[PDB]
Amino acid sequence: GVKEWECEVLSNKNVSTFIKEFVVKLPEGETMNFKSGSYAQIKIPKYNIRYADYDIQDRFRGDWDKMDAWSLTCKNEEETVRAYSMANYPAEGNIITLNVRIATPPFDRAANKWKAGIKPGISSSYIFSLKPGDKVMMSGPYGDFHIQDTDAEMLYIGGGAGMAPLRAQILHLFRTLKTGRKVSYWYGARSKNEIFYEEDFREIEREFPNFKFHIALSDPQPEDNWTGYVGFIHQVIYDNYLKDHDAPEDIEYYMCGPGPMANAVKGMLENLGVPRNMLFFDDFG
Ligand SMILES: Cc1cc2nc3c(=O)[nH]c(=O)nc-3n(C[C@H](O)[C@H](O)[C@H](O)COP(=O)(O)OP(=O)(O)OC[C@H]3O[C@@H](n4cnc5c(N)ncnc54)[C@H](O)[C@@H]3O)c2cc1C
Repeated sequence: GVKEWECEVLSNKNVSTFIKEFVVKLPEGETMNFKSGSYAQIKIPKYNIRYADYDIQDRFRGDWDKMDAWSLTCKNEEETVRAYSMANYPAEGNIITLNVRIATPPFDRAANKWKAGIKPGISSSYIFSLKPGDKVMMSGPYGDFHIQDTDAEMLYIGGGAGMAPLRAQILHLFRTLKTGRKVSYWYGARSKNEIFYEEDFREIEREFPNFKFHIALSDPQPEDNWTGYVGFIHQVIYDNYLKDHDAPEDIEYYMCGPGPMANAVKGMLENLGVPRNMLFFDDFG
């Protein structure tokens, strides 16, 4: 039993192909005190929705056409609660920003459809239907995933909607603390179109020599005209930075992203002789 507001939705626009930037506001003069990397919880009610009702911009709708995502529907028959990480820094109290990955079902290559009779994500699917002016019930903060009090080097590894916690921590580190720690953020996206929040970080690195941001694309598309790093995030990170680093084991690793990306990083660190307690992982489950 924890703190709960009803919030108005300011903005639910697509920020990549499958991540909406979901922005809600607390009642006037209300505020959520949280530490960066904590998460909140949305009440998802009973409901019904067709994916054909979703608002997607010209440049993101392309993959939805390909996969026939517009044909999906989702019925939720029991009220529930779901976790989403805060993506803005704690200095903004009543405009909470979230990053929501729409949980499409598995794609059954055998019939070239989605695996039949499997429901999409009852929570992500509801949030995606939300529009400016709507109301959501939200509680927080929760969670333990926080910056360590050290002078240590930090290396951030993000993937997918795992942007949320890192960005909150990195924004806190540089916009409010104005830290002197050395900090790199390596974010992996499938292609150029799927990057977001880039300028936020280009700004920071222009003000702080001690911060670097690198993007690595796993499946770059011809239209990207892509001159930068390419491949798996852990491969990119190891190939360029770590391999030649004097002491990888003195670094704190903050990562958030999907199971494959995390596990492949874990296995990499392990061989590299980095001890488990130097890795801080926020598990989206
Ligand atoms: C601490 C924490 C923080 C988190 N922060 C974020 C965040 O900041 N942003 C974010 O996007 N997510 C975050 N997550 C994940 C998020 O909470 C949800 O898990 C995510 O939104 C998907 O849940 P859902 O209700 O939308 O889908 P669910 O109904 O939970 O289903 C998830 C997926 O499973 C599939 N599925 C359902 N049944 C089957 C089946 N029978 N066989 C095969 N597949 C099936 C669905 O198609 C769907 O793709 C966080 C999780 C935790 C624990």
